[PDB]
Amino acid sequence: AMKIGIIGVGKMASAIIKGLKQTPHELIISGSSLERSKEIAEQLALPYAMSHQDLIDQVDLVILGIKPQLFETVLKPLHFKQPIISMAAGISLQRLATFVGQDLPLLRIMPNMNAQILQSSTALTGNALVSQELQARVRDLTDSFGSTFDISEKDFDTFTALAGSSPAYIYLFIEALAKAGVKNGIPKAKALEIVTQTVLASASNLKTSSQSPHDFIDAICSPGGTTIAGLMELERLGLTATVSSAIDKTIDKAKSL
Amino acid sequence: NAMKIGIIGVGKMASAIIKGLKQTPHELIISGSSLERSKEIAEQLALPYAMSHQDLIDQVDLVILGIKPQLFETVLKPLHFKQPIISMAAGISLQRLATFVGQDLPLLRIMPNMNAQILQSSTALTGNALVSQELQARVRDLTDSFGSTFDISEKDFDTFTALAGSSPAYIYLFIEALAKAGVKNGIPKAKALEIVTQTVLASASNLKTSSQSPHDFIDAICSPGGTTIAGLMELERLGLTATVSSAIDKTIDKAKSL
Amino acid sequence: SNAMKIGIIGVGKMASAIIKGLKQTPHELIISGSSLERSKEIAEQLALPYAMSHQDLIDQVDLVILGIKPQLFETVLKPLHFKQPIISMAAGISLQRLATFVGQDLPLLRIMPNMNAQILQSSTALTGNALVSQELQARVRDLTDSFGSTFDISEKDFDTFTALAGSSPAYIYLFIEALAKAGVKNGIPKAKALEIVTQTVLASASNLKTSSQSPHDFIDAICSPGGTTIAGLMELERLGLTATVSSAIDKTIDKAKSL
Amino acid sequence: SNAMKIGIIGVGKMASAIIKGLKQTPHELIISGSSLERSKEIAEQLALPYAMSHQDLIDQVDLVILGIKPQLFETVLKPLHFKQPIISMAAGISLQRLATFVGQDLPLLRIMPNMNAQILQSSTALTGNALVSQELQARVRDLTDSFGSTFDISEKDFDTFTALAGSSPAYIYLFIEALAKAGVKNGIPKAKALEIVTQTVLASASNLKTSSQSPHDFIDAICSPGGTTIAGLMELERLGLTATVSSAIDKTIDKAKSL
Ligand code: PRO
Ligand code: PRO
Ligand code: PRO
Ligand code: PRO
Ligand code: PRO
Ligand code: PRO
Ligand code: PRO
Ligand code: PRO
Ligand code: NA
Ligand code: NA
Ligand code: NA
Ligand code: NA
Repeated sequence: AMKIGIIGVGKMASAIIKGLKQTPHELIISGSSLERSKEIAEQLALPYAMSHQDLIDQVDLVILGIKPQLFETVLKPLHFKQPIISMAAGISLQRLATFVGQDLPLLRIMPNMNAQILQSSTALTGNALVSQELQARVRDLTDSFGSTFDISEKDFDTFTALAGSSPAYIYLFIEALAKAGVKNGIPKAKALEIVTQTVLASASNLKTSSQSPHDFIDAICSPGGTTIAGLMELERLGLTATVSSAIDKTIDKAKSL
Repeated sequence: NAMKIGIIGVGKMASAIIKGLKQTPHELIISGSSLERSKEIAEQLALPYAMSHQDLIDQVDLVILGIKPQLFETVLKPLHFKQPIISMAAGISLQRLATFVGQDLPLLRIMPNMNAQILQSSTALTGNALVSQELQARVRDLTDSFGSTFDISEKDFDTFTALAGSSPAYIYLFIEALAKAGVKNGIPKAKALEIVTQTVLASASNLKTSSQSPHDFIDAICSPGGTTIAGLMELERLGLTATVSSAIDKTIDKAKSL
Repeated sequence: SNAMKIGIIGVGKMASAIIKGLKQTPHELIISGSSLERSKEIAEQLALPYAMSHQDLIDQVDLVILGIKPQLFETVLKPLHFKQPIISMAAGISLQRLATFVGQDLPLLRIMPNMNAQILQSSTALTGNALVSQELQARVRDLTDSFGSTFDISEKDFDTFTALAGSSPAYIYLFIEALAKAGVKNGIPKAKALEIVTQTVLASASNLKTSSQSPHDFIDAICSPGGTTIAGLMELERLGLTATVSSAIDKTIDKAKSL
Repeated sequence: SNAMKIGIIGVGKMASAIIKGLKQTPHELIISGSSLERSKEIAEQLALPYAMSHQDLIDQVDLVILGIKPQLFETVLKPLHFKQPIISMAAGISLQRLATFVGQDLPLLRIMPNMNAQILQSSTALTGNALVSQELQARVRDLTDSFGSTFDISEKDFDTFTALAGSSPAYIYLFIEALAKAGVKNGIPKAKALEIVTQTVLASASNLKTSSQSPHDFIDAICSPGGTTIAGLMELERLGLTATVSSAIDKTIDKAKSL
């Protein structure tokens, strides 16, 4: 039952703590100021530390919940002495070692906001210093707020797009369907209820089936019907290309960070 | 209080609601396009068949129509109905149905979707002037057997057809597009599909139980100077929302024309 | 005998293409061109008898096949007096309309063949009016089976079939030519580029035909992750290949409807 | 005997597809997966011997075929010690690069097959380095001829061939699926729409193959003036079918180049 410290606590880091609370481990947090630390510690019902170093001094494992562009500034004056888990997009384990040390085991995760309901899809990977013992204990941590995917580091930026960023794309999609409902006479809340329930069921039906999404499309598209009319419209306007180009842009950005 | 329910025409959609119907106390019987088809689907479904549509009509408390909208006029006019009828067909009004079957029948429309297969359809229900408070409740019990039921007015049925009946296909094309982007970028199709399907399911579930709007979540996920806002502005640039909305418009136009 | 006499009024490219198949049947054939001069000319090319006029043809024949274009039906048919079942191959003209030109007392049939009739591999739709008996339709199916395969298609689906089977060979050729031209752009001689793609098209279609896998199933198989195929496929998506084809089929069908 | 022992390192979809053809040869086959577990698993599926490791495979075999993806060549090959001619099927990796991974003392060959190897109708390019004798190339051609046809293609043309023959089946499938989907839109069941178009695609390509006419010659033949085909063809032009295909081939080739 180790002691875990979280440096930087924004929305992603907060979403993860709910799940970490259901582990046997003891937790402590450290924010961007002492006042911010207290604020967040209050709403999570967890202790906080007097500084990042004070956190580092008492803790067996550190989780970094700060944004990637703050890594160099925030991390360089600190002296780490335990394994570190980064959740940051774009920053390689090699680059992290440059900031914190060549003598530490380092892990990356890529969770998403679904950690809020303990249903994150989280990628996990570690550097050469990560024993199978340590990787296992971290996997136990990630499994506490959803599922875990053994993902080689070269695939992290893609996974960031497919799983970390995609909930927002999924929400834009649902929102577009609901807005189309409003355009055509159905109240927003009601359209959103219908659409969300349909998304949920469709995804569950796919999960438990051996059929492909394209097999399902075939079943739903009655000849001369309404679905095939709308599907050909989605083809005309480039639905697939649009999603793919957005994914590419997500990945480009991850790379340049 | 147990009915005999007869199904005329059994396509993919009619087959999909059968599972739910089988969990009801009611007795069921079917009739396809020929006698040969009738026995093939009786075999497939472990349900008794009638010798004809009229034979079915003559012995049944309630009729569900599973035939395609384009076949209504041809198949229904020769027949003599003697009980409440449920149509699941896109784009055919109860008024228009009444001209096919009689002005003396209680008539209901439903709009289900393929998720009836897992008993998780989102189904619209409405009835004509001749449906009692009590009959619509009896039918709501039917539709609840294969998912959820929405009491929506008939003027809204074409929009509901797009939002719930057709949209699983649009959802699947979206899922497939995310997964193909994974393949393009070096992730095996099976794996890519597992990740995104799980993310879609969790995202929808979080939305449902949260008080936050879709746009509220987008704000939370879009870290300043991050990856999500980059991809989000690309979706804006290429017209994700306009594209979806135009597709729904086309779906509705088609329903109107049917 | 089982042999009947078959007369063909108007012989363009499509009518010529089915002749070869009709020659492999037990039947006697005779033709009639747009003029007596045209008739002799093409009777020579095909090695077949000609008639002195359409009505002369009609007076001796057991079955008429019309090879004239849809636009000429009214002009050419109305003056004639028909006495036997007629087969039309024209796009966009219903059996109901044909009967108004030709008579309400005749068995009438529609076919929709394609240029692959040339090598006896047409994909041909077949339908008949209420006057066509089972025996007659089977006799006509035997005719259509002589230059390809035959599909029992409802008349309401004829315009769509026209697009999918009658017009699509041209669309398939354009697509094949596009791939070969892309080979030329990138350093491969036209002839060699056409040999490679045509062979790949043939093999791919046979594979599809004998498999239980869908086209999309095959696409998943071929698209190695991070590979060359998925890159080309996403470019097809970006530029709207599927939308383009579907829009072209809609225009084909709109045309069939307005004819 | 004339029988040699052939070992396959890495067996994905493409390597599996050529196995069937290799079984119809007189040679002895052995495989090696990405792990000992994977090896046993797939040796069962194919009914073939497996090796305990890639090097174990190498030590007993007369010829190695590589079925691993281009991205893994460096990682997987460098630790191994090869002792025999090697055939690579990987897109975008030159014989020069392969020799830097594997040795300057080996005969090395490249092939570019496609998934039609499944029905023994691959369109397969073949080339060899300076170390490959006439006897060896002929022996390898015999191997490739077992699962399709074989083209003698210069290495400088391999990326283009990859697009025209290796990746294009997926593009052909998308095009076929587009036509069938257009049939669904317009009232024809998917299965039936796919049967009609696939048959038309097959027949059209055979017609082209055995004819002296160009694709464009055929297009002229099919496009009846004021007809349905020319309407659909001008819509193909408007929406840029040819440009789309060619652009997709360029992206395929760019990808091959960057691999
Ligand atoms: O909701 C419906 O009516 C359609 C019919 C086929 C698939 N679902
Ligand atoms: O495509 C159609 O026409 C039916 C009705 C909605 C879902 N499937
Ligand atoms: O996975 C992450 O790191 C991002 C941060 C905000 C939403 N989820
Ligand atoms: O937008 C970003 O940068 C973080 C990482 C994925 C989702 N939220
Ligand atoms: O030629 C090749 O190598 C590819 C691999 C998957 C499908 N065919
Ligand atoms: O997509 C790829 O990379 C492999 C090589 C050509 C066909 N399949
Ligand atoms: O089916 C037809 O009628 C057309 C005429 C020229 C080419 N094939
Ligand atoms: O283009 C046309 O009108 C004829 C009919 C289909 C093929 N050729
Ligand atoms: Na980066
Ligand atoms: Na309507
Ligand atoms: Na017409
Ligand atoms: Na390359």
